[PDB]
Amino acid sequence: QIAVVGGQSAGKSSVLENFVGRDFLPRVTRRPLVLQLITSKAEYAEFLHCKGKKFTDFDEVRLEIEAETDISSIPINLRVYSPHVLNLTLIDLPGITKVPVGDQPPDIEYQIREMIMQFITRENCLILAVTPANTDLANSDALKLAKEVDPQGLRTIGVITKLDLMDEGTDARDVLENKLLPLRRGYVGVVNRSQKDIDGKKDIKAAMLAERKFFLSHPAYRHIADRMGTPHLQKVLNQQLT
Amino acid sequence: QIAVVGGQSAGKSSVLENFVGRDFLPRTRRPLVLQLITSKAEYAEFLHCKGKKFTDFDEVRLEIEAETDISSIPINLRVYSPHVLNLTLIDLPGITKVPVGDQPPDIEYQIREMIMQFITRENCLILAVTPANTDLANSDALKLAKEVDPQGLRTIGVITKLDLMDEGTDARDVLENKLLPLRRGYVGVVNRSQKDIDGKKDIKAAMLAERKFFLSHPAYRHIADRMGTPHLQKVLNQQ
Ligand SMILES: Nc1nc2c(ncn2[C@@H]2O[C@H](COP(=O)(O)OP(=O)(O)O)[C@@H](O)[C@H]2O)c(=O)[nH]1
Ligand SMILES: Nc1nc2c(ncn2[C@@H]2O[C@H](COP(=O)(O)OP(=O)(O)O)[C@@H](O)[C@H]2O)c(=O)[nH]1
Repeated sequence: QIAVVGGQSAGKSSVLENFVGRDFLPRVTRRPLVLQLITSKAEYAEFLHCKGKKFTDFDEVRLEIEAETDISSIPINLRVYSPHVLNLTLIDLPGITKVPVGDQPPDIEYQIREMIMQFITRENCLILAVTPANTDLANSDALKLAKEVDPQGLRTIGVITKLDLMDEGTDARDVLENKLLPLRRGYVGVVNRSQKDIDGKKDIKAAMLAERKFFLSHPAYRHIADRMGTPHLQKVLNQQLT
Repeated sequence: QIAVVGGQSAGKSSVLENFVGRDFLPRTRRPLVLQLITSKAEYAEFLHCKGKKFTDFDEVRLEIEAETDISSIPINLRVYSPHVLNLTLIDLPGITKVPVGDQPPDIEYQIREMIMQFITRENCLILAVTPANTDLANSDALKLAKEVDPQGLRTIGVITKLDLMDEGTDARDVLENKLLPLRRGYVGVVNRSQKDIDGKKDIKAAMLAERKFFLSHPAYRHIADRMGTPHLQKVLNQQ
């Protein structure tokens, strides 16, 4: 199992969608989603609670995730069979917050922390510490929770998103070179679709080429471009289980 | 007094430079007590250098750097200027969550305790600083401000990096006090970027770009007279 841990809007769901090749997640996560990816000739999806029913429409998978959510600790089990995926089990976890919004409980931070802790305390669970690049890495809730249960970094891979959203005159070179805050497995830089790209109905195919172009064109990341991007992250997660 | 609270790199020190009207801070370890005094003559005074009047703000930066070397004892600085209002600012170190290099393992809680020393004081106005390119529900500043001021009686929300927001996004619901309502509402600011600091861009030029940003933004246009740092200075003055 691979748990996606980070603050709210870190880019966790976008990472999962890139691994599928189809848009199927709602845009926020209230329950943990156990997403099993299975390499198959036939492309379809099925829910644990929705036995027998196969889904060929990924918009209907999203509506079913939305229907089942309507925070809670009981997980939603989803299996996607696809020729484009690897054999990996990922857990979409709700994002860590600090202040409750609307009719949310006041201890929501400590409930989401408790929920994540049930998954990441297990020795065979690999932690994907997702942190946006346009935030200070020392302030990462993802790294703090990962160091708590895994101090040595034996099962921690740092994920740096929103690298295209960094302020002019800055880069995350020292972070991505594993220098500012070293991890045993290091960091993998990713560039997901912006809010505009999603509303503009941009493909996951067009996202990956723009992502590869970004790392090859950036002067601060060009020298490490083959250690970057979502395909390399999928490769590293596969290389451990295989 | 006014305590500037946030996570690291939130844009706290930038507020102090916009209030002063001159770039003067090195690029927080120790707290900074910046007392602003409206004066005809423009100069800066340090308590430890009792007597010396500083006229070169690049020499004020060199002294802040030299005196700093985390600790709770603050560097006390007075800035006499015709463009400032009679206010005291507490530039508190930004809270982090993971120790970097030789920093103590309990650094986060060490910073929190030091911030708590100031924000537990009843006649201390809390300036909750949150960048716009981060989710407001994740605000370290707002959590800490709500821990000592649950009613929001002495909390003013400050939103930085509105120019760094993703394409197809805005903080209108935040600045309209709808997402996370605060009694005293929110003030949006546009500070010097990292290129602007490196390129030594003037504060006057940065305050002019901040003004044109709110006047131009189709999502902040209607509230432009409630936005910007000169308005934030005016709000902290009235109180
Ligand atoms: N520009 C840019 N936007 C991103 C990136 N990753 C996520 N986003 C945007 O940030 C918001 C949050 O992304 P999401 O994956 O839903 O975050 P989650 O709550 O952690 O699952 C969405 O509006 C995304 O379009 C990125 O790498 N670059
Ligand atoms: N583009 C942009 N950059 C900002 C803004 N506010 C702060 N920054 C940058 O963010 C970094 C941290 O700013 P700083 O004032 O030192 O934050 P502090 O550590 O909280 O005191 C600096 O490189 C600033 O240039 C803003 O509104 N817009």
